[PDB]
This record gives sequence, structure tokens and C-alpha cells, in this order.
Amino acid sequence: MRVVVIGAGVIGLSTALCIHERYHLDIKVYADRFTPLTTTDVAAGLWQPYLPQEADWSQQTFDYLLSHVHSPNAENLGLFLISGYNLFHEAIPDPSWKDTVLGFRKLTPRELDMFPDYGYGWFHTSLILEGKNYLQWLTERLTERGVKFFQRKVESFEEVAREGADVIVNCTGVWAGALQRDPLLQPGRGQIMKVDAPWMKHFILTHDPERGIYNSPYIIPGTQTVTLGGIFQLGNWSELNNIQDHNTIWEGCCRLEPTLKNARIIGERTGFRPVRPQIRLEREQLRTTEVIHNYGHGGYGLTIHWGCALEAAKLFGRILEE
Amino acid sequence: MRVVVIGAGVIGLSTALCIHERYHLDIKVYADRFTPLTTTDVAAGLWQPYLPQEADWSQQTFDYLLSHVHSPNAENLGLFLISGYNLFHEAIPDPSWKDTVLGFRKLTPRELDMFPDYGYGWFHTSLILEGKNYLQWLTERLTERGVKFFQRKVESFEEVAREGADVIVNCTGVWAGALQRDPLLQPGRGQIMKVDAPWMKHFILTHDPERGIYNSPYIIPGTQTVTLGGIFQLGNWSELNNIQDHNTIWEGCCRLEPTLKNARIIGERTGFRPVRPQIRLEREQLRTTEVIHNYGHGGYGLTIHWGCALEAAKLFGRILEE
Ligand SMILES: Cc1cc2nc3c(=O)[nH]c(=O)nc-3n(C[C@H](O)[C@H](O)[C@H](O)COP(=O)(O)OP(=O)(O)OC[C@H]3O[C@@H](n4cnc5c(N)ncnc54)[C@H](O)[C@@H]3O)c2cc1C
Ligand SMILES: Cc1cc2nc3c(=O)[nH]c(=O)nc-3n(C[C@H](O)[C@H](O)[C@H](O)COP(=O)(O)OP(=O)(O)OC[C@H]3O[C@@H](n4cnc5c(N)ncnc54)[C@H](O)[C@@H]3O)c2cc1C
Ligand SMILES: O=C(O)CCc1cc2c(-c3ccccc3)cc(=O)oc2cc1O
Ligand SMILES: O=C(O)CCc1cc2c(-c3ccccc3)cc(=O)oc2cc1O
Ligand code: NA
Ligand code: NA
Repeated sequence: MRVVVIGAGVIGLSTALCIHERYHLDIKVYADRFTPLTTTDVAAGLWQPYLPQEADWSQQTFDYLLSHVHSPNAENLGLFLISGYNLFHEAIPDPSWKDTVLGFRKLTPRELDMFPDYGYGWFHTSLILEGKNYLQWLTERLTERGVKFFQRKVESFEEVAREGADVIVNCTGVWAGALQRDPLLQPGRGQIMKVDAPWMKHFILTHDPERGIYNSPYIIPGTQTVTLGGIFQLGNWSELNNIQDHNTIWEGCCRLEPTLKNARIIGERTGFRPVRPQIRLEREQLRTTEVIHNYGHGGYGLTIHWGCALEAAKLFGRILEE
Repeated sequence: MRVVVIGAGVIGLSTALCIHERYHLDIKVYADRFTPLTTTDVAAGLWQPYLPQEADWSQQTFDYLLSHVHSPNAENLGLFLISGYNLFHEAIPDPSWKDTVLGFRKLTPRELDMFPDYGYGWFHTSLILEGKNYLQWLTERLTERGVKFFQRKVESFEEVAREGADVIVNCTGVWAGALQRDPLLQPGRGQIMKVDAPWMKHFILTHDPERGIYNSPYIIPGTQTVTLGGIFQLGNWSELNNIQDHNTIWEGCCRLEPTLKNARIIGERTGFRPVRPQIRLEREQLRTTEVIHNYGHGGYGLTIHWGCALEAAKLFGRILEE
């Protein structure tokens, strides 16, 4: 078959590779934005879903990454173990992923004292898959397998069909609604700044919806820099860093972790989470040619990508046997 | 009184400051080596004692540091939280410091799989007090209080006495045996290399005495670099980096953590742990003038320093009331 994948973020590339592996075929990746200009490049890269099928896709992804975490290749993947805190106010039940992450537990009283404003929470060990390095890795692997890349903006699936493609794999993310309307797909705008604070060895996530849910400070160490954030604005399309939000993050994070006050700011990026009540991963026969939708991963695309890639490949198989 | 402290490592400076605070006096620090040329500068700086009174001195130190850990000043102290692994073979009982460290526990099966060679171990959250930055901090504080510093090599306590000093506080560390013989004081030579591997967010200590006890690999992340080590050579006085030991560390640590293979080596230092069956913290009236010995902290001087400083100050009081 003649395959075309639309999208060169984590979903698009993970899918293309994951299919190429199951079945070997002419695979072409089309996207209007490649690294470091994708939403994937913005993300801190913490494995952790938000609060039915999806749990297994996440859990598949975790184990897959956990396999690679202690091999020499991991540096090029931008993958590493990291333990950290989740902070709430009222106590709430353990997550679905309790047993998926390494060494999950409830915070002791002594730990909770370190965060004056929060009274209940977790500690666990997870991973970070840094978007930048993962896409370079996925791209180097796809290129090794003769998967050709072209930079171009697709105006319709029909456009791609006329070219002579048997299967279209649509991993356009938040921009999907252009190619086929979907009012369930809303952009959940977020903004982060990358600061220099190497003493930070743990991630810290908070859960305070006073500003609208997910407008609450978080600190997520990376390799070179530390990601500061906590902005989630449904409906905002402004791909522009914003001063009001810049301060909101800075203030929020400084209160959590005062040591951060004298940390040099290295950068700041805006990106859009492709939010949808559930992910859209399903087959579809085009009006005028098969389509696999794989978009709407919200704020957990790196967390869940690999499970989605396999499920897309198993969908790609289901079509090849027709 | 006219006070003189001998030593400008963690013990010497912590003691001088800790006394200046309890009682306010003319305090002078004498030492032949100041930063970054002290044994204190070599140490990774992990809080963790080795395996009766001493437990409380350690525990005093921990809490004292834990107070400072979330204040803005901490960066200048070189102090930060860090979680990590201790790896053994045969299972052994929990340590005295179980309840002192944050969130102590036994490793789950799934965690133990990440270290093929080890079958039992711990996980806990501790701190790192980086020797370099702590001494700059202690020195800036002591200077703020008009504590004058002089670089000079003391040949005898009698030498210092004739100058006209009422109390001598001897924090000479491993070189103490020159000023007063002590065959219980042996140098426990160690060597470490500082590599560049920022993805390392946890410390890892191992316990395999095949090469003599404490000749076993360890990885201890710092702020800017990661400390690699595991050398403990009783009786060796060679202040010289050694190629056989350089490789031993490199090999040992690479087996624990393969990701480390392609990590650029930033530096390498040799230092001597002042080993003694127990610490020598006690008062003594000189032959020809009072002395407080405070030396022999082995591989846990940063871990225990503050408890030792307070106990030395309480000893300094006991003398002032005479
Ligand atoms: C600020 C922020 C922080 C985040 N942090 C985390 C985190 O810590 N952990 C986590 O798991 N997730 C996180 N996420 C979520 C994660 O970043 C996204 O879910 C993920 O990057 C989406 O992957 P994607 O491939 O669907 O989208 P994208 O990475 O946006 O890729 C979309 C691709 O499709 C292409 N494309 C789209 N439309 C067209 C078209 N019409 N024609 C041609 N090409 C097209 C684009 O050029 C691009 O190549 C975060 C998101 C944001 C915004
Ligand atoms: C390789 C290595 C790694 C380590 N890692 C850790 C760790 O992770 N955590 C931890 O808690 N501990 C660690 N330690 C232990 C710690 O480094 C020491 O216990 C501690 O630094 C000793 O402090 P000190 O002030 O006694 O000695 P030093 O720091 O050696 O200071 C001694 C001072 O006395 C002066 N002096 C000595 N004799 C004389 C004299 N005759 N005249 C004038 N001045 C004199 C010296 O100039 C110097 O200023 C480590 C040690 C080594 C060697
Ligand atoms: O999506 C992101 O911006 C970061 C990744 C991430 C975030 C959460 C958040 C969250 C979001 C915004 C502000 C505060 C907390 C809550 C949550 O429950 O899960 C998350 C998982 C993630 O991977
Ligand atoms: O003293 C040092 O060199 C590091 C600090 C340190 C080490 C231990 C070690 C050790 C020592 C050498 C090789 C492997 C393990 C064993 C141990 O049980 O406790 C330690 C505490 C420390 O602060
Ligand atoms: Na609290
Ligand atoms: Na094991």
C-alpha cells in the first residue's frame, strides 16, 4: 500500500514507525511543522495521565519506555527516571495508574509540611520523555528505514487521495478540525517557561482549580532546564507568549518552591493541547481511500503515545487484510 | 576569651560559626588549606551516615538542613532534596535513620529489576549539601561577623598557645595526627570523578565488599555535575588521581547505569576520609590552655557536621563557666 501519515509530532512519528515495524511498503510523512515547532516540542514530557481503554494505552507506553530507560540509547531518546510529588487539598482516591508507576505511595505528614498550602498528595517514581530529543530520535529511525519526509500544508484528505495514497493516517493533533470539522476538538492553550535550576531533582504537580481547572502551578525538571507552567485555556488560539500568564506561572511556582526565585529564565513557549472528551483513534472510509484518525490526546500525548501507535498499527493491519 | 579554630573544612567552619552564635569574643580560623582544596570540597555531599551518640548528631544536622531546604538562601548553601536507591545483596535490617529521612521504604520487586546484580535495597528522600558552596556560605557568614581568616600551617598546639589563645578548637580532620599522635586516625583515601549527566535525578549507593568494604560503585547527582565514585583505601596517603581507580569507578558506575557511557568527564579529585572507630569530640587541657578536639568524621562529615558543631559549642560553654 501507499501510506501517508499527516503530522510529525510524537503521535504522527510514533505511529509511522510503529506501522513500518509491524508490516514489512511506501510511507510518507506530511506536516506543515516539524521540530522544534510542534506542540510536542513544548511539552515538559512527564509520564502521567490526567484524572477506559486509555489506561492500557498509557500502561503500554510506560513499560515500553521503562524497558529503554537503563540502556545507553536513552540519552538520545531524552528519557530518564524521575520521582516527584502530586499535591491536592481534600484527600482523593488513588489513581488508575497506581500500580503502573514505580513505588507509588501517599505522602507522609513530614513531607506535606514542605508545601504549606497543600494537605494531601502522592509521591511516586515516573519517567520523562523529552519531546525535542524523542522526535529527533523517531525521525532518525524513520529515516534509517527510508521513510521520506516532506514539508507541506494539507488542505483536505481529498487532496492527499488524488496524489494516489491508499491509507491516510491523520495525526494532525489540534489542527485536525480544519481537515474534518470536530466541535469536540478544542485547543487547550498552555504556556511554559524553561528556567535554569539544576538543584531541582523532583517534579511537583498541583491541583487547584480556582483559576479554572489546570490553571495551577507545576514544576517539572528536564535534562538541561526546568519546565515551569500551569496554564490551560480552552478556546484560546493565540500562539503568543503572554505576560499575564508569564507572571501567573512565576508567582505560582515561586510559592511552591522559593529556591526558584533567583533562577535564570532560559526561554518561554506557548502550545496547544488537543483536547477531546476521548481520543479519536478509529478507522474511516473517505467520501471520495481509508483513514485512521489518531488525534485528541490533550495534555497526555507523550504519556499515551505508544499505546496509540500500536492500536493504530493493529487498525492498519485490519485494513490490509481487506 | 581568645579563640582559635584550626581547620577550614565543614567541621572547622561550622564549629566556629556555631560557637560565635551561642556566645556573644575573638575567634580566628587558622588552616593551611582553604576551599576548594579541602577534603570537604571533594565530597559529593549526600546526607547519609555509614552502617550511639552519633545518630542524634546526624539527626540534628538533617532537620537543621531540612529547615533551610525550601528557603531562597538554599542555592547559596548548595542544598537540595534528592531521592535515591541503596542497593545490597542479602537482605539486611532497616537503618537507625529510617525515621529521620523523608519517606523511607523497601524497594519493590519492579524497582529491583532495574539493577540486575542487586536483590534487596532501599528507597528514600534525603538531601545534598555541596561542600564547595557550603564553605563559601559558612565563610561569608563568618566574615560578616568579623571572624578573621589566616592561612598558615600549625606545627603544634604549643605554637598556637604562645600566641596567646585561651581555647584551641582542633578541627584538622585527617591531618590531626601530626599535632597529637592518634593511631586510631587512619586516612581512608577516596577518589571521585565529576561527569556531565543531567538526566540523573537519583543517587545510587551500592554495598559490595569484594574489593574491601566501600570499594563499590556509587552515583550521586550534584547541581552542575554528577559525582561518580566508590574508593576507600585505608592507609593510602597519595593525594594523586590514580588510573586503576579511575577505571574501577567508570566500570562500576557504567554497569549500574549504562546511560552513563557517553557522559563527558568534567573532573577528578582525590581526598582522604578521616577515619576513626568513633569521632573524637572532647575537651582536653594542654600539657603547657584548653582544647576541643572535633575530628574523625570518616565518610559522613557533611552528614553529621551540625550536631558536632552544637556539641562543640556546648563544650565551649562548659569551659567558659570555669
Ligand atoms: C504546554 C504543554 C505541556 C505539555 N506537557 C505534557 C507532559 O508533560 N506530558 C505529556 O504526556 N503531555 C504533555 N502535553 C501534551 C502533548 O504535548 C500533546 O498531547 C502532544 O504533543 C500532541 O501530539 P500530536 O502529534 O497530536 O500533536 P503535535 O505535536 O501538535 O503534532 C501535530 C503535527 O501535525 C501537523 N499538522 C497538523 N495539521 C496539519 C495540516 N492540516 N496539514 C499538515 N500538517 C498538519 C503539524 O505540523 C505537526 O507536525 C503538553 C502539551 C502542552 C501544550
Ligand atoms: C571522596 C570523598 C567523598 C565523600 N563524600 C561524602 C558525602 O557524600 N557525604 C558526607 O557526609 N561526607 C562525605 N565525605 C566525608 C567528608 O568529606 C569529610 O568527613 C569531611 O569533609 C571532613 O571535614 P573536616 O573539616 O574534618 O576535614 P577537611 O575538610 O579535610 O578540613 C580540614 C581542615 O583542617 C586544616 N588543617 C589540617 N591540619 C592542619 C594543620 N596541622 N595546620 C593547619 N591547618 C590544618 C586543613 O587545611 C583544612 O582546612 C567524603 C569524603 C571523601 C574523601
Ligand atoms: O499538560 C501539561 O501542561 C503538563 C502535563 C500534565 C499535567 C497534568 C495536570 C495539570 C495541568 C495543568 C496545571 C496543573 C496540573 C493535572 C493532572 O491531573 O495531570 C496532568 C498530567 C500531565 O501529564
Ligand atoms: O564517603 C563517600 O565516599 C561517599 C559518601 C557515603 C558513602 C557511603 C557508603 C559507600 C562508601 C564507598 C563506596 C560505596 C558506598 C556506604 C554506606 O553505608 O554509607 C555511606 C554514606 C556516605 O555518606
Ligand atoms: Na501542608
Ligand atoms: Na535485581
